Amino acid sequence: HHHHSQLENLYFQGSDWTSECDVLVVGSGGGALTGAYTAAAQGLTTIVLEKTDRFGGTSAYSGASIWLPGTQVQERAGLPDSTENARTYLRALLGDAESERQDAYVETAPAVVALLEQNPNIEFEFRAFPDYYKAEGRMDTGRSINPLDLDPADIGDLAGKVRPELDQDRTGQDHAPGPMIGGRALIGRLLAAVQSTGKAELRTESVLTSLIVEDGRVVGAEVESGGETQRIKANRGVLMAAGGIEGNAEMREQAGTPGKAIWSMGPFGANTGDAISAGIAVGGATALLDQAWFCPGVEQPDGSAAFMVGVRGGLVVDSAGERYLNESLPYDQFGRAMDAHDDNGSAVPSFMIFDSREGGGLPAICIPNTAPAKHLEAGTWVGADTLEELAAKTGLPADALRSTVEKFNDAAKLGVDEEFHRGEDPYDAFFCPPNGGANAALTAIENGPFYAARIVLSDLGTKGGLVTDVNGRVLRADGSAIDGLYAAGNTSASLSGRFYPGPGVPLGTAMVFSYRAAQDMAK
Ligand SMILES: Cc1cc2nc3c(=O)[nH]c(=O)nc-3n(C[C@H](O)[C@H](O)[C@H](O)COP(=O)(O)OP(=O)(O)OC[C@H]3O[C@@H](n4cnc5c(N)ncnc54)[C@H](O)[C@@H]3O)c2cc1C
Ligand SMILES: CC(=O)OCC(=O)[C@@]1(O)[C@H](C)C[C@@H]2[C@@H]3CCC4=CC(=O)CC[C@]4(C)[C@@]34O[C@H]4C[C@@]21C
Repeated sequence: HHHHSQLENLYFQGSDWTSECDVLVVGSGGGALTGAYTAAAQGLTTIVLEKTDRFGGTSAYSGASIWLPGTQVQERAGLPDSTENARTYLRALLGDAESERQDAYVETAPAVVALLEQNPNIEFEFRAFPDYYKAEGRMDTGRSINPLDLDPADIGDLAGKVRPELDQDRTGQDHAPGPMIGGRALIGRLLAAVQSTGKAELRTESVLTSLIVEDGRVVGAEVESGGETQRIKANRGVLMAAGGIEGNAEMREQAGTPGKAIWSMGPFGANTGDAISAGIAVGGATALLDQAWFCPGVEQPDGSAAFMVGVRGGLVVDSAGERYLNESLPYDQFGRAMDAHDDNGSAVPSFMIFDSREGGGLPAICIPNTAPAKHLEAGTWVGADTLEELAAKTGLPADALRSTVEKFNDAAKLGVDEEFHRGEDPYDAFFCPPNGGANAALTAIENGPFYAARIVLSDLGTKGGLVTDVNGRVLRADGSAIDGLYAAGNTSASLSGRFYPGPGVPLGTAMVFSYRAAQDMAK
């Protein structure tokens, strides 16, 4: 499959519609299902198309922190926050560029949440996770909401259809004993809500192939399910929330997107730009394709990565064995700083230096979390009883590494990182449990043996794609809208530009613009 557009007159030379619906939704992420619910709940027949054999995609893998501020959820917690406070934070970071979509995101949040919580399968709650930048309107505790843990039993036959967490999915496993949490809860509840409307069809192994145009309006889509080809009519429109280009190496090389497909934490084979491609075909503009939701990734034996989040020890060096960033930085800034510092391989990979403080464990949350033994067997990590020998085994300058570590250890005993101010932020301190020092983020690495872990530039999906308006309408280069086509999530170029403002902005933008697209289609 390439994603070439059909004219209906052309297809009318032999074929005819194999199905029909008011709202066709391509994908089954947070956005897709939120747009599907918005449409089905108010009477529009909806068909949801999931390419793989599991609903949720990267949204299922997520922790389902959602940046929808100023809502009834934050009020129940008595949060010192408001729609206007949130608007200020976004303006202070992104500027006036895309200010209309900024306004729409922050202004629509409450309505999205009111509608979804109204369903008996959906309820959210505030959970503390700090916003990620020092700027007016920042929330040091955060303002993001999560779905409640869900007993799989409460959604029947939909639980087995939800994509399992990364610690199970990249190892041929299903959901474990632990109840549906984070992204698994988000998708389980939204599938249940969407089903409960009695106006929606949920399909797996149904792949978008081409949009169908008639007189320059999108009227439906070519789909591939069970060997054969289907032509699905869409009376009001098609919503494309099938993710980004994260799994398509060629589209990334072309755009100049840093990182690699094999490093992305998107489900292997799922998000390959199918929708973005299909949208360009029918005349859609694109932006920001070189941009991603970046994160450090712990390189794996199989050459893929694990999301490294909530760092609470060690330090990181370039190929010169010298710290170049605040290891406790939020993951998108961490990653962008690796990219900036890279002189043809000096920083990608970087090397995370740690000791036996965590009995051989890397002092951070790795998702998924491979056993140290497997890393050491494979040579992604390296271990030694001395820094001299560790530098030998890793090809790091031994004089430099040893200076870097003596200097870091000095700052740990002092309590301040003169070079990179590590631990001096509410995010940095959020993951650090108090030790016996003056700074919980700085812990001396003098306990043997010492380990070196290769860190690459991973991602949580791309954020470049089709240009959209405040209603998720796909636009041509001239600014005109392509009637019948709407895009959201990572299929749509982020209003957030080169910024990850705080936890849940991906799912948050996805859910608001998916919702707004349905509202537009309701007309
Ligand atoms: C471990 C982890 C934690 C994260 N935590 C959070 C968090 O807490 N909060 C947050 O906001 N973000 C978080 N993120 C990021 C977030 O998961 C993604 O950026 C977001 O879910 C992207 O949603 P999407 O709709 O763009 O993609 P997805 O959720 O992946 O949805 C895309 C779906 O479309 C399907 N699809 C693709 N092509 C086609 C086609 N042609 N036809 C039909 N279907 C197709 C795919 O199979 C997939 O099922 C996290 C990421 C990871 C890896
Ligand atoms: C799972 C459990 O029992 O507790 C462990 C945890 O806290 C998690 O693993 C949860 C699965 C969600 C949580 C957070 C939620 C907020 C968030 C939103 C984003 O968009 C990016 C990802 C983060 C920063 C998140 O770090 C991931 C993963 C952790 C740390």
